[PDB]
Amino acid sequence: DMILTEEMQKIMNLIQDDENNVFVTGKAGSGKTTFLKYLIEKSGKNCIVAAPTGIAAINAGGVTLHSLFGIPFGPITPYDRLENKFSEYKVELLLKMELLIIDEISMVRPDILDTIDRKLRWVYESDEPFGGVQVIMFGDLFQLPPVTKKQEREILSDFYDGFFFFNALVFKRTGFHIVELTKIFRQTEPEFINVLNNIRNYQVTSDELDLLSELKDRKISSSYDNEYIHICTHKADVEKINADKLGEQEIRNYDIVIKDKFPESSIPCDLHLKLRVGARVMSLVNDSLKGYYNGMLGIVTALEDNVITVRMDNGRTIKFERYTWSNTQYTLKDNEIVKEEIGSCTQFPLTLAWAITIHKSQGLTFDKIIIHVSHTFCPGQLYVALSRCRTLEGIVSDAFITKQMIIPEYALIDFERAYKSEGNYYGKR
Repeated sequence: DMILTEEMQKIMNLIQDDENNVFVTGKAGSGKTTFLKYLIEKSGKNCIVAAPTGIAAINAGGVTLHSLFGIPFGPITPYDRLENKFSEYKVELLLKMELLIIDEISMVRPDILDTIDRKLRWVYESDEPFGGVQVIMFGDLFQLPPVTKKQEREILSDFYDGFFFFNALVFKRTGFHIVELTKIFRQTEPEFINVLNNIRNYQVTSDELDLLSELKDRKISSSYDNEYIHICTHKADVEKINADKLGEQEIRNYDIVIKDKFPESSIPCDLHLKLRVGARVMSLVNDSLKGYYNGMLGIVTALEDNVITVRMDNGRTIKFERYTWSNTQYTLKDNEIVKEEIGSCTQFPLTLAWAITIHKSQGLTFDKIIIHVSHTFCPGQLYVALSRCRTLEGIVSDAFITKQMIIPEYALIDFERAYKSEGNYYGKR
């Protein structure tokens, strides 16, 4: 499958030198997911992939940071006492890890990175950052920030100049290169790219504000029988829409199947998938052979015990069977890091898709979207919502988009401009 770009090769060139840490970033559709898999195989190193959330871990074929390093969920200051209780086997593992890959890095709080630094220095009995382990970080820099609890904000604000990963104190003692994957190759047409970038950076023109007001359409935005997906801020709103459209007649239910050990928060699919013929659905996974991708939309045309038949918007009928997600953990075999499965969950990789939250839609793109506007958007939120459509022409809004909704996240903007202006590098050296 995978197209190797000059940017990807630049990352692989950088990684040759054990002393180079790297941040791999880029928008949805720029090949981060596939390139992550590639990088692991071609690294020639004992690699562990970790992520801040269970779903991200599952999908990257790795483990949560919390599981791996025994880190609690809540905020830890650099001087707080650390539970340094690793099993013997965990110590052996971490001492063989040459390369740590952290996926979804923008969802990693800076204290977490500092706790990882501290624990690895403890394990390696070393003063070098991260115990001398090479670190690669992956993620869309402009993925929507995790919601900060006011107590977290209280705790961490004393030490950190911001609530992003790059604010970690360890970056006073080490640093990293940045390479942005900028291909995507089909998100492409000039007016739209410029609009999105200007929204991201809070420099929209009057003409662009006019462009945005033209997205309002009461008729389309109030219909649930077009091929438009409704993009909402809140989970409850989405649940109400999907439930109302589903109805209560001729509903089939399919329960998730759990085998052995599976964390609650790693479950990436519906627990109880309720469907009817005619239901609007989205694929949750990529399958080359059957020909569907994550985010692909369609209509349920049959419901059987072991097969759900769907007519995709591209007109093709696909037989969906249950998919198995494996919960793996890393171990050692003959001096190498390998994975072993310790549990799994099995479910049809489909979910109702009349509506989707802005959060669950991250990393996806659609042909036709309805943005449900809010007067309480967060920084970056409008940007992320609009970037869920492949074209400007495919977007409608339920109310007029105004400059009030165009809220920049300057911490992120300024970070990008910082590393770009300093040789695509951030931190010490």
